[PDB]
Amino acid sequence: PLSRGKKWTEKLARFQRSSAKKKR
Repeated sequence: PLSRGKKWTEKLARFQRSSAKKKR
């Protein structure tokens, strides 16, 4: 589950946007 450190995803949840909203 969090053996990944998704707390980081928070940053991508904010930066991954680059592709997170490929059709926004």
